[PDB]
Amino acid sequence: DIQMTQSPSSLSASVGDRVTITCQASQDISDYLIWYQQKLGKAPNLLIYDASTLETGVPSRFSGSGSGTEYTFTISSLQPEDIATYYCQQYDDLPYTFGQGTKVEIKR
Repeated sequence: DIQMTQSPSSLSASVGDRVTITCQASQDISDYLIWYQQKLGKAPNLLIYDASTLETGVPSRFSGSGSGTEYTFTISSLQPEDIATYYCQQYDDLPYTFGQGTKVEIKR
């Protein structure tokens, strides 16, 4: 019932470039937003929870800001091993819903 709108659907940048992705929730989700990275053929991995808190082992080039309804995810410097599909998910209320995902690629 909480709808997540994520943007863009895909983007191609260069290694080193900054990447910004956003999620807007149809309602105040009190910081309960999580960002995952899903590489090809693998399950999603948790990078950030509570909207801004990185998980252990996660590079610092990854970060997440936002509050209430608008949330953003930044990759300060794109690395080739960052190619994947990123998704936001609110866990404020069931059913936990995902944004449509943003596929990120390295232009060449």
